[PDB]
Amino acid sequence: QHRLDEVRREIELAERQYDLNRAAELRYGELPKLEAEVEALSEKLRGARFVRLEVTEEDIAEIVSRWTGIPVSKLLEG
Amino acid sequence: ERWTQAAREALAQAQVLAQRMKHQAIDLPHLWAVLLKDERSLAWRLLEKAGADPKALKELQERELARLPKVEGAEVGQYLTSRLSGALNRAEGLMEELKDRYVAVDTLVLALAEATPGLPGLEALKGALKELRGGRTVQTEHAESTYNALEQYGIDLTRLAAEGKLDPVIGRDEEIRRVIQILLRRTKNNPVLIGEPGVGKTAIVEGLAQRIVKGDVPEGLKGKRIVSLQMEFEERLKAVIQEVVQSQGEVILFIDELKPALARGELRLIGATTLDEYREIEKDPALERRFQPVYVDEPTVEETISILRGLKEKYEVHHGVRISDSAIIAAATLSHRYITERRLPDKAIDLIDEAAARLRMALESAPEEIDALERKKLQLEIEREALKKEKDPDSQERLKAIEAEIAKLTEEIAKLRAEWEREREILRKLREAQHRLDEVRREIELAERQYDLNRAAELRYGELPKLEAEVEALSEKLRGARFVRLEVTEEDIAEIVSRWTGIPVSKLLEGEREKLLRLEEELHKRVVGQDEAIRAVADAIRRARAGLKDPNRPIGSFLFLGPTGVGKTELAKTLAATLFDTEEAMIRIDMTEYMEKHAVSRLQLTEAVRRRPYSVILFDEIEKAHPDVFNILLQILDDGRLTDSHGRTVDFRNTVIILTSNLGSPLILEGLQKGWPYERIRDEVFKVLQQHFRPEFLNRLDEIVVFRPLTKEQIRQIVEIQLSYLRARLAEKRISLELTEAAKDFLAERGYDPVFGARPLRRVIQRELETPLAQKILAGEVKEGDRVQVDVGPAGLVFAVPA
Amino acid sequence: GIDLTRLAAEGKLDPVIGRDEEIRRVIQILLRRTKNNPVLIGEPGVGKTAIVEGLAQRIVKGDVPEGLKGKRIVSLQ
Ligand SMILES: Nc1ncnc2c1ncn2[C@@H]1O[C@H](COP(=O)(O)OP(=O)(O)NP(=O)(O)O)[C@@H](O)[C@H]1O
Ligand SMILES: Nc1ncnc2c1ncn2[C@@H]1O[C@H](COP(=O)(O)OP(=O)(O)NP(=O)(O)O)[C@@H](O)[C@H]1O
Ligand SMILES: Nc1ncnc2c1ncn2[C@@H]1O[C@H](COP(=O)(O)OP(=O)(O)NP(=O)(O)O)[C@@H](O)[C@H]1O
Ligand SMILES: [Pt+2]
Ligand SMILES: [Pt+2]
Ligand SMILES: [Pt+2]
Ligand SMILES: [Pt+2]
Ligand SMILES: [Pt+2]
Ligand SMILES: [Pt+2]
Ligand SMILES: [Pt+2]
Ligand SMILES: [Pt+2]
Repeated sequence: QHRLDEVRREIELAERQYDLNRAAELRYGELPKLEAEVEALSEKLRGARFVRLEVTEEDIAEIVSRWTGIPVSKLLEG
Repeated sequence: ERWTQAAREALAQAQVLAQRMKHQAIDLPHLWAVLLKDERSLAWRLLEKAGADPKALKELQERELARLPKVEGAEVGQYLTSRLSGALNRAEGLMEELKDRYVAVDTLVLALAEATPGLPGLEALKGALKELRGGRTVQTEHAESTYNALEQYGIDLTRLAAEGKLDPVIGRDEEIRRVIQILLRRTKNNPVLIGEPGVGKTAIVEGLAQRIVKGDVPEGLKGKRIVSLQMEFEERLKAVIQEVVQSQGEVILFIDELKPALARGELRLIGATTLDEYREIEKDPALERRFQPVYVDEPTVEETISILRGLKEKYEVHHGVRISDSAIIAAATLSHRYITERRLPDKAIDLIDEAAARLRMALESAPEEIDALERKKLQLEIEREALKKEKDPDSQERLKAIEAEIAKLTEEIAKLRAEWEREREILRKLREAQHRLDEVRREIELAERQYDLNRAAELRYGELPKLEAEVEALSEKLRGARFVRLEVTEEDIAEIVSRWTGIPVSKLLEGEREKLLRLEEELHKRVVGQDEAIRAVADAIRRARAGLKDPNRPIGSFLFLGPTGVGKTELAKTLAATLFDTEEAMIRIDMTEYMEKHAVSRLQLTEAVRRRPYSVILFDEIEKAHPDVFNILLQILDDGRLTDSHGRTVDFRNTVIILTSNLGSPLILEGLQKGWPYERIRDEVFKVLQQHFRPEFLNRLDEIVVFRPLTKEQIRQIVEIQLSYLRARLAEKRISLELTEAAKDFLAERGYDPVFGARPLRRVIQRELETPLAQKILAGEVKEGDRVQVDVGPAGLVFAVPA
Repeated sequence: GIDLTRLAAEGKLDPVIGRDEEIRRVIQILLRRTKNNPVLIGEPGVGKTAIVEGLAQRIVKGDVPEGLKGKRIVSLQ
């Protein structure tokens, strides 16, 4: 994730004005490998023993319920 | 050319002093007396910083003035003492010993310092002078020996005018002249400008400023200087006020929005404030006894148009744009008719400035076609990279190659891009010209002051001619621009106007003329039937404009008679919208409620009208009103004006007055059943009216329209137009709504009622159709884009989503 | 003072999104001759500063028209 953000900081560092010919240009099609790893990887990480990673509605609804009342409704109830 | 304004004014000051005290020879003591005003006075600072105490100097100097012989008429300020002249000329010799191109006030102090026995020598003097700033003498902006309370807390408008910094005030001869007058009246010489925000009060003042600099102003103000004060606080305030009096009326103070100073007739002041803000000051006699109100009324559209045309130059110079007269007229008209907030002078300009600014970014921004090609490329681009993946040297190769090929489009991305810079070039040039032409205008005017006809000559004739043709040349050189438009037009105006209101489609497009002619159409798009009503109202309004009626009356006044819920309020609403581009232009007075202190509760009316001149005013059940109201009303119908509680009358000349009642309803209906001649009905109904309304009233009515019952067809037609909003509101979800004639008929049926009219229709359509349709949508039966089919059933409507 | 346009240059600023209209309006105002000093009026937390720093980023990208193309925005402290 850190290797991808800095790169997104560099792709704009070239299209901004200079050296668009060198690297920054269109590694835009080779980087999905990262977006391919972080996924097939997180999937792997999905488990127990505190592999905590995903932040979901329940999580949100909970901290929200903590300031109000009952996720059973806040959430569920559509 | 001469001496810097500073020193220049100092001399005039001394001169006027000589006169005041009735002296014959303008000697040094005079110059001292005026130079040594405050501890803050430069002459004081520089002198004290060199070893001598100014106070004693000023003290002893005034003593001499007091010991001077009193001459008379042609002997007053008769000449300059040898000493003074000598020093004055010696000041020039010093302005040379210093790169300073002019003779500043400090260099003048040295001279006098030399010329006067008992105080510091040039050694310590030039020192002190130097030890202050250490700069040169060439002031125009942010430059001026700022040690004076006025220079330190006030903007010299007469100076900005002198240098030609102030914008052209135009079209206010009276007000100005009036002020010119009041500024010479002994009793009350301090004129205060009373007016609404945005009307151009300040303009009047700065306008006056310009005249003074041109000598356009009479005697007694010919050399005056106007200083605008811009606010321990009182510590400095006093330092200012007490410094203006020492100038001896040679400096007029202008307070944008102190009493004892006036209690000496030594503090000449020009004010500016709100109405009541002046009425509050109309509570302290010490003031209102020496103040002369000058109510600056909001300019008219024509005037506003003139004013805009005045600044036309200036603005388009700064935006490097071209503001067509067309756009100017729009800015004035559209604002005066649909911008309820600010008042004319201002808002009209803001519109133009807002317009130009907008368009200016557009010009200096990348065109459309380019941005277009920019994407089309990136499209094929991402395809390339993704097209050169997985081998398959037969289907991805030829493509990968002919892809880069098609990527040749990059040529246009440069060709057009060249045609753009090309235009921008022409443009960068034109903007320059405008700048010259502007500089050249200040240039000339500056000559028609120094009388240096020399310069002024070649400028006005030769210079201005070319520049004016050069710019007009390039302007025209862009009559065609695939990527440029230096013009500011109505659309541009209408747009920024629409941005503050609603729909450019109308704001723009439709002109009063076009609008008034299609009036009957527009109205019928929302009001079914009641043709007689529409025509009458339409004709009245048309007859209104065109100028065939007393200007001191409402655009049109009517009395809607007939059944209930068959058009009246609708037409009133629709009229407001179609005529004034918004249903917000309506103002209702549910008379059936104002049965108490009515009169008082409307001077509310005046206010609504006050803020929205162009509006429809609807009075429900007029007969229920009490004689008291009819007076306010009648007063509207005549002279088209009204005096509110406070006093300031409100203008109703731009309003349409609709009055409803059911007085003739029964008889009107009866006349329709027995089917007797319309004329027989109108006359029969009129008699009734003559029994509840003062003839003065019935006679001042533009028309007495009679609404009639609706026909089954109309009712259906209403159902249709009623459905429209539903269709529309649903369209936001791509949902279509097709109904059976049976369904429509049903609604028409349940919707209309003999006594209630088409009032029920809404509730009905709501319950019979909307409620059910709602449940289906929430339940999911009706999704996005579906084409809901509605047909009749045993006791209501039924829905069906096609397969 | 913090130089926003600087941070925007080095991709230091957070990606401000969805406020083109407000930015454009700010841009427009700066070009005016009568009133060129735009003030952002809004409730706390709405993203007023984002509008500004958003504008900052555009300047660094040349996304802004002429006359501001090279300008530098400094947030007084
Ligand atoms: N007679 C005029 N000729 C040219 N421009 C004018 C004129 N009157 C007003 N304006 C313009 O309108 C704006 C406000 O003018 P101003 O004279 O200050 O009026 P105001 O009603 O006093 N507002 P304020 O001083 O802010 O309370 C400025 O942009 C002026 O240039
Ligand atoms: N001629 C018409 N064309 C279109 N809609 C109409 C027409 N006449 C009546 N209506 C409908 O009926 C309702 C009120 O019509 P309107 O002409 O304002 O009557 P009314 O006299 O003002 N009723 P009220 O103010 O309740 O006593 C609205 O829902 C209209 O849509
Ligand atoms: N358009 C945006 N893009 C990204 N983050 C935003 C955006 N708008 C607001 N925020 C977030 O909101 C917080 C404040 O943003 P900021 O631009 O300083 O707005 P503000 O409303 O002006 N705050 P304040 O000065 O306290 O009234 C930060 O945590 C931001 O992440
Ligand atoms: Pt005196
Ligand atoms: Pt002289
Ligand atoms: Pt724009
Ligand atoms: Pt052409
Ligand atoms: Pt209304
Ligand atoms: Pt009433
Ligand atoms: Pt009543
Ligand atoms: Pt832009």
